[PDB]
Amino acid sequence: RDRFYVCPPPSGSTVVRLEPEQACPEYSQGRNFTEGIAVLFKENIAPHKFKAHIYYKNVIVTTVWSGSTYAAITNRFTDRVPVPVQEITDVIDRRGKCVSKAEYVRNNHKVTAFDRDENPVEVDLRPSRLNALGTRGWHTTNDTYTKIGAAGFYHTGTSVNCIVEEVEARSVYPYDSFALSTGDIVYMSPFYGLREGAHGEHIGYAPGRFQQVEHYYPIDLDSRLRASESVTRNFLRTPHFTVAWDWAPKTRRVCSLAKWREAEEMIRDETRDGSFRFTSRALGASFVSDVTQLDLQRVHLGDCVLREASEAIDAIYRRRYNNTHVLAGDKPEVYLARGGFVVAFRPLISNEGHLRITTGSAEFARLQFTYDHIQAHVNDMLSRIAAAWCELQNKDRTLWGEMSRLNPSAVATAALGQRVSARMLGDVMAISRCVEVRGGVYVQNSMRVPGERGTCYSRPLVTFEHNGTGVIEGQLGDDNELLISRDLIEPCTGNHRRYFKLGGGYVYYEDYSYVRMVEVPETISTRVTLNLTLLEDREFLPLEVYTREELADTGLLDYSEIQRRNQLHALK
Amino acid sequence: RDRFYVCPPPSGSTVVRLEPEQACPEYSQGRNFTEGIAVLFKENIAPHKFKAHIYYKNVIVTTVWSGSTYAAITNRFTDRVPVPVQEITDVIDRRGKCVSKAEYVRNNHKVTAFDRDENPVEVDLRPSRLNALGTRGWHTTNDTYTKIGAAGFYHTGTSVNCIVEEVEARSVYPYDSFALSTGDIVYMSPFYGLREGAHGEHIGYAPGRFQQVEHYYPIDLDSRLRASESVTRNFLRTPHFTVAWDWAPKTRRVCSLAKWREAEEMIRDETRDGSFRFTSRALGASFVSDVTQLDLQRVHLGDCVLREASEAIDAIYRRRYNNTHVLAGDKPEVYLARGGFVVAFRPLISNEGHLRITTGSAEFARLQFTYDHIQAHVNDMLSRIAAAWCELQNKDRTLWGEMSRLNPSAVATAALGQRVSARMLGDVMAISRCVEVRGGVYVQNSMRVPGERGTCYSRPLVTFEHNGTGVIEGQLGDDNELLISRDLIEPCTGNHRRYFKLGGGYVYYEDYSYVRMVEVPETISTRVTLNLTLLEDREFLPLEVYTREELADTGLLDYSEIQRRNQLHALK
Amino acid sequence: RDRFYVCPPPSGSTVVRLEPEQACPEYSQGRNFTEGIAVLFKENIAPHKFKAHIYYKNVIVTTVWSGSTYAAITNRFTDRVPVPVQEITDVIDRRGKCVSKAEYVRNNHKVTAFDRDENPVEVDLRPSRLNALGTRGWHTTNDTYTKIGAAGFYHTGTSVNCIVEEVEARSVYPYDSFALSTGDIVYMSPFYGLREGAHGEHIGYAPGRFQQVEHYYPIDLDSRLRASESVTRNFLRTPHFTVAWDWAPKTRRVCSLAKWREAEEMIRDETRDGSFRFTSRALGASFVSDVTQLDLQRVHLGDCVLREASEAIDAIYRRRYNNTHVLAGDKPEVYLARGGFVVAFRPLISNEGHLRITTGSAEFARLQFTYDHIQAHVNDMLSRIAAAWCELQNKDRTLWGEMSRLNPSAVATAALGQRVSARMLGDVMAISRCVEVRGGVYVQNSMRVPGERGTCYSRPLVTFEHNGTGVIEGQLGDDNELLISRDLIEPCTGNHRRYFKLGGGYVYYEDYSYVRMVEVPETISTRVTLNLTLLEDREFLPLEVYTREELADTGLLDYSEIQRRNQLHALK
Repeated sequence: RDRFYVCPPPSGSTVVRLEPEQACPEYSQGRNFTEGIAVLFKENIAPHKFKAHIYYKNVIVTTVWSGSTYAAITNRFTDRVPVPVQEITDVIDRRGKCVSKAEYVRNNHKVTAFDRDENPVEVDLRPSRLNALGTRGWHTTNDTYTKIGAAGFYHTGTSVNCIVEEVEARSVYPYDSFALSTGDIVYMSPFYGLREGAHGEHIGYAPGRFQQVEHYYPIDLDSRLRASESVTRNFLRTPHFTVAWDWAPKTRRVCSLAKWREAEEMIRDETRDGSFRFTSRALGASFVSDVTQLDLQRVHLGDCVLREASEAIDAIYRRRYNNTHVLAGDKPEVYLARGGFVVAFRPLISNEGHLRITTGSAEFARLQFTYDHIQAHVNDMLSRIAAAWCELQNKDRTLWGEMSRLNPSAVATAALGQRVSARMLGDVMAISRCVEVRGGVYVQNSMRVPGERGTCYSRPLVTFEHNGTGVIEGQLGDDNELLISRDLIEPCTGNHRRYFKLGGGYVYYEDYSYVRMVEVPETISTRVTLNLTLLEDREFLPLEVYTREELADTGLLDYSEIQRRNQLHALK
Repeated sequence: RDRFYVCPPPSGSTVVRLEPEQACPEYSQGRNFTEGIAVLFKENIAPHKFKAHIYYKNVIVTTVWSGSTYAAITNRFTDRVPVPVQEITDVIDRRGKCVSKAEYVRNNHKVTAFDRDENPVEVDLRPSRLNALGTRGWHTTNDTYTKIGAAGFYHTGTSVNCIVEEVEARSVYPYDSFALSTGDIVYMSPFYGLREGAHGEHIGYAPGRFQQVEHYYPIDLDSRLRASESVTRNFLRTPHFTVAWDWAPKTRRVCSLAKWREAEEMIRDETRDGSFRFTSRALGASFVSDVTQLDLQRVHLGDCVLREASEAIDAIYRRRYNNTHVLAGDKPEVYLARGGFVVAFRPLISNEGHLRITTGSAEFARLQFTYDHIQAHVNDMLSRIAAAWCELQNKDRTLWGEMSRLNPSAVATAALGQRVSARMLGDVMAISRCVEVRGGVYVQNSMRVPGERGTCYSRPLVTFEHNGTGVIEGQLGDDNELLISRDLIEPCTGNHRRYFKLGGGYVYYEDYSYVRMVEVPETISTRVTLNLTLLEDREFLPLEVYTREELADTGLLDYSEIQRRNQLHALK
Repeated sequence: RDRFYVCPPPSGSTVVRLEPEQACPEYSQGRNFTEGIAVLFKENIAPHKFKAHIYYKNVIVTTVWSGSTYAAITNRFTDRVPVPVQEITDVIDRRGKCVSKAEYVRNNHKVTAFDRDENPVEVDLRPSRLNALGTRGWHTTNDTYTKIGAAGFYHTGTSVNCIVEEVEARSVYPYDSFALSTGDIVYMSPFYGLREGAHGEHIGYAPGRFQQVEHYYPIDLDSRLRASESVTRNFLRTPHFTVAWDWAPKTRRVCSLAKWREAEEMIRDETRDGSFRFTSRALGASFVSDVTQLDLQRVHLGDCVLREASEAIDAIYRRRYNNTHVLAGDKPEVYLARGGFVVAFRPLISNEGHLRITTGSAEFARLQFTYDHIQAHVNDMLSRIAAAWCELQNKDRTLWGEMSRLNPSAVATAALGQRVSARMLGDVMAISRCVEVRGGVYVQNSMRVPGERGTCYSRPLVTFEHNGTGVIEGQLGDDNELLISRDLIEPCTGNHRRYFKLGGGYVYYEDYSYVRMVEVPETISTRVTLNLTLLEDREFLPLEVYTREELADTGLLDYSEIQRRNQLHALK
């Protein structure tokens, strides 16, 4: 049951016009780009690894007690002993042998020891047995001298094993000490020398123990050779051994940074208060930096950057671009991106202080990229929709001005969302409200004009009442509008069926006479449908591949769990 | 070649009306928020670190054999020995000296030893040499006594070094034992005492070894001092040394949780079956919890939470809000978020059991946030589009009712997507189909009415055939509709050019006479364009900064790789 | 101030028509799916852990010097010694005792030792004390024999402790050696045997040391038992102990892969150059693989896959699907997904070479999923919008053809975006431009026709000038169009107010006479509004829960930091 309406004639009391076309939203100028090739450098967490050699003699003095039926070991004193630098160069290198005696200082006292307690003779250096992921080694003896029995007392045997070993060395920042595959820590920089500016490294020893030998040629101790190309060799004489390694300039062996990824399709994009954004589609990562370059000089040991960067970058240019684009500037540009990454970037042109800790994750970089990508897209495509909508609104207004001629009251009603009565005062609209009536309205069976044959009424005659208890003669208009003056008249026609609107239902008229009240179960739609649905809630539960527990348990031995045990020998 | 159509007069057989305006989709009420300040706590994986002191005497009994030309070490027996608590307090503390003799029990036998094998005299405690990231230490001697020669036999020397060392201590959960910078594991809780409820900690020793000293004043052993403010000192007497550290209540030194991040702009939002969602724009993370608070009491050692939370939160309130907002409640609220994070949250008001394992990642938290953010946006803006579309469909229907007067057949055709013939029965539409004809249709050169001068035909005369082999006289209507009755007549005019539609092409008429068949290569469009493009496939390849291999190799020494080696002395 | 326009009569010089309806964009066929159940397998980084037993005798030979007032330990030589296999089986197993003497070879010499230096008697194996997370153990003695004094010389004591220990064993890839809870590395495969194809494992020993005992029954050494079900027992005789463990086939104990996650709602989807995409809503991860299955045979030790996969999968089918769906094929399908994950997938049907390194992250998998999800949605819903827009443009054209009858010039102007003059030549449009005039245009006070009473002019009379200095008589049209011929005439009416458009403002006329120049501050809009807003910039700052620093510091002891210290005994 929808309302009935009487529409008083619109006087020029209120005058309105049709809202004119509006200015339609523009987009943005489209971001400025800079194509190019970039290399990403992380903080170098890796230790410095070099090869080295150990020379030590293996002093074991065992004392046995022989008796009636048995022999028993009362003692076994092992101790390692340093082979002198000359003994290395003049005997082990030159001849491949080693003196079977070790004259060393222990407890600030010059002492000695003899293999088999016999006389000092030079012995051949034989290889070891072998392996299970183990390096090279050499020794002089296969056994350790002990006591020849004859029941009675305690004889004390003395063996001496001359050992040369290939060992892998390891120094971590700041490299003022290193360590050997054998567990032994050397309290000095592997870059210490006597050269230009080496002397300025760290030594934890008396300078007599340290000694450098230039133009050394590293003899290989199996199948001999020297061979080509000489080395400056470092010798350190410790209380328990001697170590020899190849000295080289610090600045050339280690870097604080380390090449991580290359990016052939790298894109830089500046927006807002000075901020570059390096993004790689291949990687799937975005890197926000400043616009100011990194003064690479403010980095302790960062020379490998420009080196290895110029290298890779050029390698790719040869490999992908050299017939289409050209390098920009001479050197590549260098920026400190967020999260401790270093970006060396050289732009592509078509022929037409403190040190950095890299987060062990670049998760932000990819979350950036991903959001930055979608955001870009939906913003573009929604701006396109916003623009078309306005253009469509702009064009549709030509249809509405035309209709405000034939029917300015219907226009005005739609626009205002309420039933108004309107009509044109030339180029403008005069407007008034519409007042409700009750359901107490009655229709008449006759539509034929009494006073005249031939001319009938077009639309039904009604007697509607101001309230629900009166009478006024008028006729029916469109959309339940009750008119007053009864001058909607047409000539009579044969074959005359008519339907008219009344509240909710309709009314039928055959041959200008009332008949019945109809339904309208049949409809017709000019509507274009648009079923959008919502994006659903998702639940991101914690997903780790490896927990930290598992990550620690990977090792064969746990030094904490073993000391934890071996101590409890308040026991077994 | 599109079709021709004959449209039989629409009788009231089928009656339809124009589908009325529809109810337009509303949005959601807009989510309810709760601004505020939050602190995030992770599971504390860090060990408990305290300072401590070691007191031990260094017993080395060496035996030498002197001879003709040499001396040789036959043995060297080192062993560490505990300094008694009284010797600490009465000699080392009080005087700064140490007895050069060590009376200890070994093999369940009271034994002793003398430095230089001489008489017990009190010796000054001198500092050590120094450093390379090494703490403080003290000793009494710089050398170790050995044998004075005179060729002949085996003399046995005995040295004793009194050593006090500053050591860094480390206890991990559940702290029922700790360990020292020197490698030594103490099988007891660092919180064990004799106080109120300490006695209930773990000891792996006989109570005689343990001893507490209240109102101790920690003398500093270089440049002396006691000094201000006393300590309850713990003394443990081990077989190889004595350790002294500061006892303090367990509940006050360690927590199971640990402050991770603060969030000044934290937002909580409840939706669906009881679920809060803490999100920080700064962080870039979302944290789903329950609505029930965490009973912090069900956590073993979780007191640092409310402490350090109330601290930071307040610090920020002073720093950002105290003139605009106000704290809510008294205490902050506490929730267990997904992934083992603890959220202490105190809302902002404008003046107007078991323990937790924190995932070593919060990746879910940020993936949540990111999806939760976009989803929010596209859902809003697509609902806005959906709403406007319906409102636009609602308003456009006023244009379609108007047109169903001038031309109800064109309306009805568009709506139904097929060629229908329709016309108004008052307020309703009567509808019929349209039937095809063949291409075998012919046009006539004349458009002039024969029977009358002055009046011509408006639209061309055609003789169309029901099939492709007949004849019926009719004339041409719009859009290739073939009419029947030939009464589309107008007065004749000079300057008369006309084009009419025929299949695909058109037909020209000059001065009411046939001429030729034209093309129409010129078009005009009322269309608003909308070029949307699709979002492209992206490929997220695995991107790790550091592999686990590199992550293990960071250490200077690998206890597994060294034992792996030292054992192979089935060798060198 | 907008322009005035004169519109020359449109001749047939330019003829155009209204652009016809266009073909509307279709969607895609909707992707093809394959529901099912999947299990995810990662690379197994875990070591192989088995139980084992150690048998060794504890030889400590101490030598004391007794004197006047004291006794002093001059030496203490500990050494571990292997218990023979027969002694294990015939004494320790059978009887639960152990001979108080150890006949071992040391320095390639058969030697012996006696507890208390007395005669060999069999002694009972007692339990140890206990614990602090420590396993079982047994020994024979609680003390170590030393010297009975009587002042004078150096007596040498000899104790021997028989020890059996329960130890936890650990082998890592490739398991050609293992290690014990006690720190001891055994250089041999735990799967070595003498069986079919075991003999082919690694041994670093002489075969005499190795010995296998079939149908062994593992006696438990406290409260005895054998008991049920026999074992093939391995015995290795090392220089310092004996180890016994249970041999079993290698292929059955270890796998190179390891079950990680299960997925009940797993979805596979093929698109483009052969690529599956396994996605789980629960997990929140997507896994791109090839279409070719993984030949599981090309994997060293990958048998646990099909085992444990068929297990879980079936368990779930019973648990969720068995009344709705059915398994597909017999065996499950197996694919190598990106990032080193293995996917075993068995489809669901409604009743109707080299080895793999798994990245310690699956971050790509979830970033994939997340982007892949949104991309899917916005692409769908934007295609829906694109489709409706075209359908709406298609239907609206029926309104524009109707209007090109009543007003073809207004249509043509909107469409062309410029002021044109047009009119119908039957079924086609003739078109011309419109030429500007100046603001120098004048309106006349009179609207009454002089020559006739009764008939007035409808729209104002103007004298507009080609330039800004002429005269031509015409009248005013719509939208500031200046006409020429003055034949817009109507009968005169009482109650006559009129507004007309002039540049920007309007002009009022009462009773067919000029009055004033009005404003139009009242407007009316047929516009549907659409306020879209943009998605805002987000900043993803680096967010780590635990830095690698913290991750290393978790351990009680650092073997690198302790050796680092203990060495500096160039000191204290």
